[PDB]
Amino acid sequence: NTNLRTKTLRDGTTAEELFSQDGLSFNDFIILPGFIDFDSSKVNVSGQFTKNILLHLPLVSSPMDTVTESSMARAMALMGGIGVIHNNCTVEQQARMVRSV
Amino acid sequence: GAVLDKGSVLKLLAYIHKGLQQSAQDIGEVSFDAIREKVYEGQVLFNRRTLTAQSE
Amino acid sequence: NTNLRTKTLRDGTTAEELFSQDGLSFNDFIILPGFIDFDSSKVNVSGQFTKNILLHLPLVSSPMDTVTESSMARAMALMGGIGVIHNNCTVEQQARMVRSVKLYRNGFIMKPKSVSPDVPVSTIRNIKSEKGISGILVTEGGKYDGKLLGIVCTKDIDFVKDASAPVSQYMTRRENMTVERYPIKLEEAMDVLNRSRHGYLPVLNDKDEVVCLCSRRDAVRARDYPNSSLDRNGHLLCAAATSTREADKGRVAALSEAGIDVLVLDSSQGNTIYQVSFIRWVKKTYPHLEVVAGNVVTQDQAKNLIDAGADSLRIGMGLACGRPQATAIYKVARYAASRGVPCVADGGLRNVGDVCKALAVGANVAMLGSMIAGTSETPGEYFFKDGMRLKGGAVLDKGSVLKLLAYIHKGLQQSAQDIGEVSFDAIREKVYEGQVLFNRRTLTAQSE
Amino acid sequence: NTNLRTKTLRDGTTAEELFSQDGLSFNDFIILPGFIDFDSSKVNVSGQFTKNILLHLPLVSSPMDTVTESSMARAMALMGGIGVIHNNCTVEQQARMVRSVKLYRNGFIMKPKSVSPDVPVSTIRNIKSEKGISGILVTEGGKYDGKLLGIVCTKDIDFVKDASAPVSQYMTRRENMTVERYPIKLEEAMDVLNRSRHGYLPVLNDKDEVVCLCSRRDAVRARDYPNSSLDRNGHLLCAAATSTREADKGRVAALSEAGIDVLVLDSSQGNTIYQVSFIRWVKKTYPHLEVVAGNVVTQDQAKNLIDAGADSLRIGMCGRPQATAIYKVARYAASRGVPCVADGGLRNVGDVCKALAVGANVAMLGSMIAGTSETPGEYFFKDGMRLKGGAVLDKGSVLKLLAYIHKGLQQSAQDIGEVSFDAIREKVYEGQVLFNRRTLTAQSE
Ligand SMILES: Nc1ncnc2c1ncn2[C@@H]1O[C@H](COP(=O)(O)OP(=O)(O)OP(=O)(O)O)[C@@H](O)[C@H]1O
Ligand SMILES: Nc1ncnc2c1ncn2[C@@H]1O[C@H](COP(=O)(O)OP(=O)(O)OP(=O)(O)O)[C@@H](O)[C@H]1O
Ligand SMILES: Nc1nc2c(ncn2[C@@H]2O[C@H](COP(=O)(O)O)[C@@H](O)[C@H]2O)c(=O)[nH]1
Ligand SMILES: Nc1nc2c(ncn2[C@@H]2O[C@H](COP(=O)(O)O)[C@@H](O)[C@H]2O)c(=O)[nH]1
Repeated sequence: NTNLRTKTLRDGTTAEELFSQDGLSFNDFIILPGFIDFDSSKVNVSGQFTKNILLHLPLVSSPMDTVTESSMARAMALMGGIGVIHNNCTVEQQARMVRSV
Repeated sequence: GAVLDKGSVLKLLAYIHKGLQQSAQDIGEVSFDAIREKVYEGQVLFNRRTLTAQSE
Repeated sequence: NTNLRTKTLRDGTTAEELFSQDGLSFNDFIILPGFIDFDSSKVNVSGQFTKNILLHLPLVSSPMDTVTESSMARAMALMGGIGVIHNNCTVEQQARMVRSVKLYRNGFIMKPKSVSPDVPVSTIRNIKSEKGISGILVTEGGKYDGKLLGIVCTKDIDFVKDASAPVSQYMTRRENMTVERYPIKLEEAMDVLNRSRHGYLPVLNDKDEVVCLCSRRDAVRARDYPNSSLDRNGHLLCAAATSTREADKGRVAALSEAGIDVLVLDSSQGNTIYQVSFIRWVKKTYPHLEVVAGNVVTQDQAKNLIDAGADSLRIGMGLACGRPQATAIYKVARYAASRGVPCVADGGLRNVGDVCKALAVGANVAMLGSMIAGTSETPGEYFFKDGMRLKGGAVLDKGSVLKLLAYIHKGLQQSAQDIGEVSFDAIREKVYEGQVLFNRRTLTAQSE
Repeated sequence: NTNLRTKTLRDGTTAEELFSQDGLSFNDFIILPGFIDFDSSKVNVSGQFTKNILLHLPLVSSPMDTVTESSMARAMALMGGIGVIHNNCTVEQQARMVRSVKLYRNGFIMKPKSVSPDVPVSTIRNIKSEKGISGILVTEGGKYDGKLLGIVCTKDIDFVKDASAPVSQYMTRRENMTVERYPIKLEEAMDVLNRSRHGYLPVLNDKDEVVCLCSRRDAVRARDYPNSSLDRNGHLLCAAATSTREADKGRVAALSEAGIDVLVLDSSQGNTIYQVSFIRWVKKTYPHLEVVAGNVVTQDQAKNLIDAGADSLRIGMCGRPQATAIYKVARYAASRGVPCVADGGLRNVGDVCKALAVGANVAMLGSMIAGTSETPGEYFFKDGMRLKGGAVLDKGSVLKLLAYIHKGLQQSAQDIGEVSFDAIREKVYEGQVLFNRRTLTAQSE
């Protein structure tokens, strides 16, 4: 299907051009649609958290004392993402939370 | 310093997950690795919206 | 007057230049005035719905379950536009609605509604409430092509109290009826029916069997609505929507039998292998049907669907705030125009100003959704709340769509007059030519 | 079911007690529920407009030029209410409007619209477009009582291309017409008409001159609108407004001759010598007319106008609170056999019900029906809204709206536990229908 998927007319702004001026918000632009020959269930959303770690789910929980402790970090990793235990606590507390995950 | 209950994060993650897939489907690539690549390649394209185009 | 009309100074932005940057809304710009040497009444607002269909009125009703069913589709076609029957219903229901639009206006009525003499008066009173017709023929066996016994009309049964009485008791019987013999020209049949001062004229063969029927209503409809959108057979035009699943192949056949003229593909993004496969299949299997592909918003999408053989394209949305409709329409319509394919503007039309802009920047016709919801001819039940009359997720009553269409119509003419061209075909041409010019408005210029 | 319907515990406030203090709006109280042993459809909402006129539908269209000209008055009367032709117009205009209402529905149409054979089709199309009538008779010299030559109907001229042609060519000639001979009882002529499958039946004298006419349309309107408000001649009822100046004595004569059944006095405050005098004059001069005095808001005003010979009173018009005003004035006037019209403060069906329950026989609608199809003015568009022209939204046909208010009153009466509003009014005074005042906190949901 490469003939149908690849653009020749290329009607739209390229990213290099889009960001070549003002500082933009996400609201300042939209992504133009392409060509579909597959069910959305087959889409691979994975991404590299780090050079050697690939998250199946490109989601990381923020390291805030109101969001990520042992319980959240567990949930994130189970779903394919990861958690970052906040550092607003004693060294003993934070390590206790890591062991717990 | 108070926020609404949003249920289990497990349900919320699966909702985000399903949302990413529908969006990447709209763009027309079967992975975000490919979307990133083709953004740089100039095959995935954008449109800047005017401010009044953003109000509708 | 060409010397006075054609611009040399050309003070204003060209369209190619206007849309060369940001994605624009219709509000982001205005069309600069031209030169006027004609009354607005003479303006030709027509546009191509598809390659072979030209709408006198560049208006299409949206295929939503809240806007277009049989009643609306009738109204649109009568005024010179067209309707697209929504696809949120069984195949049987949707086809029932198509037949209902096609057979509303006839030349010769081929399968006239018939009943037997046994049938009670009550039954005929139900037919005028449901189908909306009279002049029901009473034939042998109820067969629509049986021996003609009589005819039932309004003044025959309005005074009757016992609704159980057979029709034979109150019908006008064959001996007293004025009929005609087949074959006869339609031109003559209607002159006979007119001079006859009756509302109906059966046409029979040698054995007094019913061949067809003429209605005087189809004479006045031809008179009160001289711009109606008709097919070769004098029947109103009717489009219908459909998805592009394999299952929907069966739905297309049904609609084809019911006699739609245009197939509108229903998709929020039509640049799919499915839609492409589907279009190819329709054109191969049903060559007589024109197909409106979509929705699309880019030239790249548009290329694929025109390749597959689309006769038209829907531009717009209908996740997800997408490509600004003004830009989308300009870009796609221009591309498609080169491939000889017209475009339908489908989204972002809040008022008449917007519709005019959408047609000037390249759309041949505009699809109306919200702008006509709440009119008499839309599906829904009327009700009251807080002294307001509503329809049903509830909208205000807007009277008959027929009045509203004529208001849009008059509005397009005044606008095209301001621009200074006697047709929207010419405005589109001269937009591309760089003779009709625009001005982008600043945001504060838009606040006054 | 008396042992169930009659209250002995009597948990609630009587009206006499409820209105014994400060002036109440309709929102200040509610009517406590009763006992139900009947379907709502069986409820009789009728009320006395004047002493001798009982409206099936206790609703009157206001005499405002925004609301009631000829078209509205018809619609009201057909549904069982009545219209009051406004007076912001010439005497000539106002009587012309009255005639349109009276001569709309007939039994026998006297003075049929008739034309000469020389007249072009163009004229028949204009009579059809303006006055809305068809079945135009063709007679000698166009005299409504001339020798009958033919009849012109829609199917005779809808197909004609040359609008200047004389009706003679396309009319149905007297030779081919089904007629009848005078005298003939109406109910028999209407039977011939139904049997003939025609839309019109002229009745002639011995010399083939037109005495009167029968319209099949009038037979459908008796079938479709069985509760139409009619006089003793089968015409729709019609009221018209007038002020009480000397100048207006002329106006009353014109309106009386046009055929009004009820005169409605237009005054911001009716307790004036001018109205007292005027009422006496109308009664000495035109005793066949019922008069509606007002507006008034106190018993003291009511006495003077009732003394003068009023047959009804407008209650309303910043001022005295309307719920109190209706109660205080209506109770007094009831004791003297005079019914009252509620004219003010009616924003919804709920208000209407309360107004009628606390003593008004009929209500006068103004704003609540402004913007309906039948009100004067033209429609126009703006901002995706349909409007009339100071502007109001399209409310559709008033006929649908009136049926809504009707069913609304029936539902309300059912909750209160009585099968008629006469009953409710009676039992309010008797203390068997009870209310409850509401705190301002209890009003805010
Ligand atoms: N072809 C015909 N020949 C003779 N009489 C007819 C014919 N068609 C209808 N009629 C009679 O004419 C009378 C009604 O006339 P007409 O058909 O003009 O009424 P109409 O208002 O057009 O009916 P509808 O409103 O139901 O269409 C009836 O008695 C009917 O039987
Ligand atoms: N009294 C009559 N005798 C004979 N023919 C009549 C009579 N009245 C009307 N007609 C004829 O009937 C035809 C018109 O149809 P009809 O009378 O059934 O009602 P109509 O045309 O629907 O009435 P309207 O003009 O109010 O619409 C014409 O040909 C007319 O000449
Ligand atoms: N007798 C009669 N039949 C009509 C008229 N108009 C349409 N028809 C026919 O009535 C049929 C519609 O009824 P259905 O088939 O839906 O029961 C179609 O065959 C249509 O052509 C009319 O005015 N009179
Ligand atoms: N021919 C005819 N006359 C009517 C009909 N209905 C009312 N009229 C009469 O037409 C006349 C109209 O009065 P005008 O408006 O001309 O003063 C009145 O005499 C009225 O009674 C109708 O259906 N046909």
